[PDB]
Amino acid sequence: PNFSGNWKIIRSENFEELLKVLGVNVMLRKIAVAAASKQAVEIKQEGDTFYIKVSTTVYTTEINFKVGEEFEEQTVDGRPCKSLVKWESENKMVCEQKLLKGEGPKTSWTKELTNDGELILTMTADDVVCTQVFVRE
Ligand SMILES: *C/C=C(C)/C=C/C=C(C)/C=C/C1=C(C)CCCC1(C)C
Repeated sequence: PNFSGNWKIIRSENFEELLKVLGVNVMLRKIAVAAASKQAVEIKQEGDTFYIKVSTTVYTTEINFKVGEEFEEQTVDGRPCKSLVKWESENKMVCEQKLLKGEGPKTSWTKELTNDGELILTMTADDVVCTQVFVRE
């Protein structure tokens, strides 16, 4: 359905704990938590092809993928990874990531459109799950 839209964050939970698992030191975690509270997500969806632009005050990144086809992006802490997205249901998809180089926590993400019109993003590193909730602009 309708992932397409301009989304603004209303809630961000456990993001600091996620970055801590990923090795980010305390001062940068605090500043990253602050940046995340200004997160905006623009999505264009055509069938199972997605164009996604995630931005904060000073940074913007574009994620392009097709469900079921491997692509390359970065982990939350900025390491290059190979990613693969699959549907889990009508309006939820799940992305598994694999580091291109080296070792690290096992990371993934999910994107879900709820019946109440919220977009829920989850980001995971090992046992720690960050949940972010967005509404349409
Ligand atoms: C479908 C939506 C997706 C896959 C959103 C991904 C979002 C990110 C990779 C956000 C990353 C951020 C940081 C790594 C620190 C700066 C603040 C964020 C939350 C924009």
